[PDB]
Amino acid sequence: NMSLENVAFNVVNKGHFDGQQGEVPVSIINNTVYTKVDGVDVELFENKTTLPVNVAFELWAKRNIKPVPEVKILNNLGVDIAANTVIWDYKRDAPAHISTIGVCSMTDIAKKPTETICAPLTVFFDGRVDGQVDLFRNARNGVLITEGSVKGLQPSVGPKQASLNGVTLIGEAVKTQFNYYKKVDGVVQQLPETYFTQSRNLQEFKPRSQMEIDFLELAMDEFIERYKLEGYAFEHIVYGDFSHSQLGGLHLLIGLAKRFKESPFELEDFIPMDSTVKNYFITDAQTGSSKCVCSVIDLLLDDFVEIIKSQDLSVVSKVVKVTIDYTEISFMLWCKDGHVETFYPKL
Amino acid sequence: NMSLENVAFNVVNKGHFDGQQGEVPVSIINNTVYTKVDGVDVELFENKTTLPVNVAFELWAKRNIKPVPEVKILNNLGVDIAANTVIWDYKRDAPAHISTIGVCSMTDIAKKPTETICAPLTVFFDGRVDGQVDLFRNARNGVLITEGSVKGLQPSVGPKQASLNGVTLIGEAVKTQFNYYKKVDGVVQQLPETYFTQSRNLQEFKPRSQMEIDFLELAMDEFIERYKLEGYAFEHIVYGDFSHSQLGGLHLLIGLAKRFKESPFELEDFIPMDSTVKNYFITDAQTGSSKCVCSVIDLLLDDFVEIIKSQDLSVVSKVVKVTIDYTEISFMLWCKDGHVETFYPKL
Amino acid sequence: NMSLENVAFNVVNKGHFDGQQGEVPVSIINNTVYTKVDGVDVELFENKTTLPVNVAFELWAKRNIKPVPEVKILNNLGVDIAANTVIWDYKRDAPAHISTIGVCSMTDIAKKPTETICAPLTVFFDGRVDGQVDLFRNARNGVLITEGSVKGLQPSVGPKQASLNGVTLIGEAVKTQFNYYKKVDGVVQQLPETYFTQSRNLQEFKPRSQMEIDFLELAMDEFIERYKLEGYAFEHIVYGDFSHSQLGGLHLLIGLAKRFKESPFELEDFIPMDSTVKNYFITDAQTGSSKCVCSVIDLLLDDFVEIIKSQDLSVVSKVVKVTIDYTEISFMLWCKDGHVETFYPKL
Amino acid sequence: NMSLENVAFNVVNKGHFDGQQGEVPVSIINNTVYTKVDGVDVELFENKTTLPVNVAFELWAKRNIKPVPEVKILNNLGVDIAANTVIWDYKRDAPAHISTIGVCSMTDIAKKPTETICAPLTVFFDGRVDGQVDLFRNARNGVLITEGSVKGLQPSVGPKQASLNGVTLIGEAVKTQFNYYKKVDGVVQQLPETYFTQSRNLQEFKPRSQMEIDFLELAMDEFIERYKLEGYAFEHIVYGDFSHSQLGGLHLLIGLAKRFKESPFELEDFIPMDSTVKNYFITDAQTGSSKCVCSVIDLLLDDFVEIIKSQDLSVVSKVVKVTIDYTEISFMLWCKDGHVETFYPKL
Amino acid sequence: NMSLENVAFNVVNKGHFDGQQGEVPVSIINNTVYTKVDGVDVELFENKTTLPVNVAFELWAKRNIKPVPEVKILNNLGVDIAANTVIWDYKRDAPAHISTIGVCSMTDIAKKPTETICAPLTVFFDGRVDGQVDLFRNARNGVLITEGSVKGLQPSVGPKQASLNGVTLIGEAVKTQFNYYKKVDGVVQQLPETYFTQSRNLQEFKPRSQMEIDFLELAMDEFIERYKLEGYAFEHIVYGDFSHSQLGGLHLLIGLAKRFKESPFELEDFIPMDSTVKNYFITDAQTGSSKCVCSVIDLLLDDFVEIIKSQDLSVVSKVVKVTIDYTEISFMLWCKDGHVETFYPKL
Repeated sequence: NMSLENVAFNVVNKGHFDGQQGEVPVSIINNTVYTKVDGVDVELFENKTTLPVNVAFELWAKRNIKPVPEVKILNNLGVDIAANTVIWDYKRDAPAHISTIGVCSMTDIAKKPTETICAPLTVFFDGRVDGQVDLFRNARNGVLITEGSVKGLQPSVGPKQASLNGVTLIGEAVKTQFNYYKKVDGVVQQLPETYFTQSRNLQEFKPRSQMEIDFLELAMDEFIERYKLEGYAFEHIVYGDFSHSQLGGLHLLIGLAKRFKESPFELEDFIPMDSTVKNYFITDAQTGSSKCVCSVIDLLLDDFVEIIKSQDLSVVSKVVKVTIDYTEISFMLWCKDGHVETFYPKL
Repeated sequence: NMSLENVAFNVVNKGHFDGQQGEVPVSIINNTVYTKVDGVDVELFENKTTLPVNVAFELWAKRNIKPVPEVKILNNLGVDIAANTVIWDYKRDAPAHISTIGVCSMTDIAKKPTETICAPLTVFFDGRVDGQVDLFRNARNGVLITEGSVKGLQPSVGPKQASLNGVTLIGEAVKTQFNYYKKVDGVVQQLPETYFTQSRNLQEFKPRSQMEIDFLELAMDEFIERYKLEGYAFEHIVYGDFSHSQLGGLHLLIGLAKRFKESPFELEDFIPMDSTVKNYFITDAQTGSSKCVCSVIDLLLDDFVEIIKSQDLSVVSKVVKVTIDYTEISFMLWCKDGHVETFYPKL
Repeated sequence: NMSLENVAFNVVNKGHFDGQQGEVPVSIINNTVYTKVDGVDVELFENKTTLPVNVAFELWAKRNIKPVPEVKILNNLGVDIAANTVIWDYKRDAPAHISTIGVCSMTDIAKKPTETICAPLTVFFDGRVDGQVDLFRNARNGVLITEGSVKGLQPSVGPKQASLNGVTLIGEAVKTQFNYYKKVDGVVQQLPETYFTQSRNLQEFKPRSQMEIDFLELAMDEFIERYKLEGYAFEHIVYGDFSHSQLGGLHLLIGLAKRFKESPFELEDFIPMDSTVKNYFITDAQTGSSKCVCSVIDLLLDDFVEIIKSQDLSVVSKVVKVTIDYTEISFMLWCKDGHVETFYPKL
Repeated sequence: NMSLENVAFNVVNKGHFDGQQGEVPVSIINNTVYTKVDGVDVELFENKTTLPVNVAFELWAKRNIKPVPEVKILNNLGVDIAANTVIWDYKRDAPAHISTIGVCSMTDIAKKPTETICAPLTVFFDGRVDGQVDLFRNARNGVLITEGSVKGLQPSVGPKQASLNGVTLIGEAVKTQFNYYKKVDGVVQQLPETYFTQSRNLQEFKPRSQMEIDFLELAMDEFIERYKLEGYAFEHIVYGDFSHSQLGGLHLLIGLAKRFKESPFELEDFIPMDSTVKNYFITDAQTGSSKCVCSVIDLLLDDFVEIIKSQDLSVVSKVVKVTIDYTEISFMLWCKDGHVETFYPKL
Repeated sequence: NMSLENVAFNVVNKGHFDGQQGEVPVSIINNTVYTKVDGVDVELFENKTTLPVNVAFELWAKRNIKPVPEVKILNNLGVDIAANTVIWDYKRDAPAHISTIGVCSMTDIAKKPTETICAPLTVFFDGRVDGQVDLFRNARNGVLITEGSVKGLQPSVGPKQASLNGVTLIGEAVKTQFNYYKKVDGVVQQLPETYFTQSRNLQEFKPRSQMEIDFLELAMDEFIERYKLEGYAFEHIVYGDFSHSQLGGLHLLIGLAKRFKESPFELEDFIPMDSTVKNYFITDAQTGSSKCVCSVIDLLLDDFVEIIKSQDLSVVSKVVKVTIDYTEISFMLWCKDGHVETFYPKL
């Protein structure tokens, strides 16, 4: 059954744990796993987790290598544990959940989710696995994803992108958009209307709408003129203000990407994890403008336009709730004389 | 007052220590600081210093987040300690000074620089902080920086660039050029005439003079012809010689940048720190030419021209002293028959 | 003689160990070596090996800084130890061999290869060093490299590239192609006909033949038409198939380089070492196609064409042996109705 | 500087650092220093300090092997650093002082005490070493020990015992009683008329007076009668109360020794260091009585009798300062109806 | 190879590795091996060796639990490695040998001693195991122990005592006296006529002869009289001098045992390993006499009397070679006027 040397055999021969028989010699020094190859030791894994090195090594080998939802999605849905699989958080380089079910003896709380210890927990079920749809039908609290329809259950469509081996992508040779289902205390839940973040990054940013194409290809004055955005303070919120010591606005990722192609800047991710809203310590190299906590979100520009245009601007300041990635994101809206001053999210 | 959990609260909520009240749960494993977020541990800080992890974590959170002089400047001025702040050396990923004054209990030698323990040390004072100019007037040995004039003190103007959160830049939304002052044994010192290095890097090198623009845009034969530099061995010193096994010359950073755009090469910084002269183990990928110790300095090309043209060339070899970044840099000048052979600095 | 502080003196002053006299203060914390510079500690070396930090630090300082064969070459020839030098494996960031001869007291099994302990081992000799050719003539088992001819020994010509300080290159200011010789049990061996891998990488890939230039500059249909490669399944083997969940083929490095310029992808080197065949866990960002174990080899495209055209295609599946880098590489050849289906190597 | 391997050579060949020349192979793993003895590694030093392993090993090797004052004596005199020697704290298994003077390059703030940086520090001088008395006269702050009189210096006779290699004892083949002198800001200070602790331990404990001899053999009631100790709470202060959950009194070490021979108990030294007054968490194995903080001190019984009998019993609670080991010890004095209730020291 | 979890299973269920099948959950943290016992982690092995934690744990589990020779015996015979077993050095808490033969894949240089790589190594064979005597005949270098005679092999009778699980004793329910044989380069060597050390320790010490019985009960003067030891410096060599600062003589263990019962003292084993002659840094608790290097050996008193009485006292200083534990021990012999002054062993 279980064996450290057998786990390393699979990694060496199959790139991951594939249930194959065999053993290779291993050495444990510090938080690193080595193996002997022609008389020399070769590093296989460096433990960046809070778990023992041999345990964390086992879970990483048994990680899910299929398209899975991003961890922030699972977090916003309150997933506590997965059923007979391991979700690897590549943002944290660690397992997404503390315990396991029928995966690793050191972390297993149960062999099956049918066991009594799993009832209060929100177990994640994968409909692509045989028998897991019915396990969800018998689970007290759980979350389920499927590719197609499910009889007797009104689905909730997720985002276009999913994580495959740490790579977030919109699948073309594989399906990445799932139907979502959730039960709480044996009662199926009606998932709310939500926006979805795009999970893009600066180095490889690509526009996904004609408005996003126009935003990047055109100038600030023309873009505001084309889409009639006067009074909404896009210069501050999206384009960002760099004239002063403290950086102004710059809360949309597409705004950061437009600047990065022309002027570099430093982003310090002082909370390195997968979350819908990301906070950064930013310093602009060209001007010297900086801000300690700059909340950034990767919303589609069209969706962001709809949100800010759907608000009341008669109050100097108030808190705005927006359901994004199935979680309720709080926004700070500042207005003066019927026009927007700033509008930023909070974590 | 002090608290590890309170320090992490500020980092999580404010990106740094901002004196706010609150606590978050933390874990110390190896040289890393974690915190719990929705039941999982998230890395906040990895100790790359020789100090205890919790102490180094505290100093990094309390680091100075305003434009500060680069560490090499402070080193050349003999700064031993800073007054009620922490200068973070991003080149070393560690505090620039061993002890502190009124910052961290574990490293504090004093609460104020007025205390008797601070008299022999060269304390760094920031004139932008209230009351620190007069503290410098009462300090026995110290260094002071200001933005404007100071009554009764003849200032010394520093370089255009300063470090902001590890980013060296010439500020446009903030001031980065300061006036410099120094006292030794209660006696104000007259700072010497000095050149200043430019603190640029290869990936983002930008010319800062028409001569530098001509150097990068033109060829070697034309550049020497335009600025009449025959007999000074710029082909060796600046452009570099790659025909032989040992690399020849290549001691100016602008020379490295011109090559890097056309041919890649490997630079091994065997002394990773902030210093006016940087020594590298270089290996040219295209040709195979290499040199163990290649001293490199980032001087403005015009300033470098003035220096080498201001020397006597009648001796085969001698040592040349040049005041750069307020420190006296030794150069090796080799000549033959009234013409320069090579001219390189030493660390 | 030997001294930790003296070794660090050479590194600081000469970039490596140069047998110079002097000492500097050092600190050992975790797997890292520091030294004091103006009262602060500066990191000199981080031990990424399975050896003690001070020992590994000594061997790294005494590493060979001349053009040396790549480790995979030495591995395929069965080199167990080097004579009075240290070969540093930059792929593993560790010594290429466990023990040493006359280098470090902690790892020395002998002072000279003439000693009785060295007879069974395959000792690597460098003909560029004085007296090492005759030592090879007296060694029982050994490997030798030279630049020119050797009297009484029929040479075997190696590859054009060699490793210089971790930089694999074809030397232009230095010679990188050597003559190879090997003795087993006092008997000179006749080295077999072998192909050689090119040791290129994706970021800096350059074609080395007109066929390689045509492969990158032209389309798939035209390239197959120009070089008449119908029925050999280059679309699968070289260009790669991304239409399905599992990635198809893509076993030649030049195929990866052509894709990388247009579409990015993730390569996970789960066995980080120098080997003729490299296995990767690949995930294509654009399509989502992936494969756990994708064997890749960097053969010249012309050589690869010659190999696959020199095979019999009448069997559904068989194992093909090819001598590459002096080792016998096993290939899997799949055919159907006289045409190639796939052809990939194994490690 | 110097050589780590040379330090290890002296240890194996001289038991300590004797300045002899020679070197041996050394391995540094974890916080442990090993050496190769005929192929196998032998542990030489387990670093239990807060300093780097190689540094602390050098300081432990250079520890003072002559009879030296106990660390509690030096601390009570405000000693900050030693002159050209290392005082080893065996009860902490660590150096008694942070920095050094002319001992170890890593910890040296100076090579000689006359250096300007040593002025504000109370430097410890050993008069038994040549030139150290004159260095004391030059020093601004310092403490001096001698075996005889110094010209014009008013001596302070210290305790009979001293520490020889972690062993506290009255020297018979050596002199363990010294004259003590102290300077504060260039001014000699008269040391106070003080008591001294006996520095005995629990398991090996010998009485040093007829009263102490009587205390161990006489019953509680008959001992109080012979020495007229009615109304002084000796039963509580010295004998101890075990009838209640919180342990009553028991603050003299000789009282602990008398009980330990009769009944065992546990002592938790939650502050493991050498100090005049020691605090212990004590649990009695027979009764179950316990106290979280029990202040204990090893005074001669005759001294404690003389001390407690010179007090005024007309106050309900009084703070009493007593000079012991050159420092003021504060006592709590509870009385009722002209009789002592309890009288315990405080740390 | 095999399984780390299987090794831990045998330890908890058999006290050691018994080859049984089964597995238990294991955690590796620091250099400690834990296992889960009803939810909690129980420490199983603290790695005190220079090998990886998992490797050393496997070797300790596979240690030889039969009576084996003491490590000082094997070292004195030049034993480099063991045949299909592990000898545990309990005085080092580490394997007695670096590599293994058919024991652990990580440390195995070979599976069987007949392999060609084991030829230049002195392999230890246990004649009590089937086939090991024949493997000794095939071996080029080796050492063999047996309980009885071997055909045609001239035996060497070893000491009465052996080590059973770190316990040295004379076997009563087992045989601890073996015949010893040795081969050097295929040639059997006659082992020298030797003495043997008694391998007793200080706290638990029993005399083994009437002379030793008399030594412990008789006074110094009356014991020398009964055994006619005038002019042989027994008072210095065996009894020891405490009147001076440097400790005089004291080189026989039975002399140490006689003093320890009367007065305690400290022994610093600065080279903690098993060897025929042990060096200690000694400090006497009563007098204060001390010596940095005090050579001690545990010989029977009758043997030492026989040895010292067969010497020639007509030389001021002489080096004396004595065969003890199959190795030559060098002695310093100082004499004056035909009388012994001191006679101490050297390590």
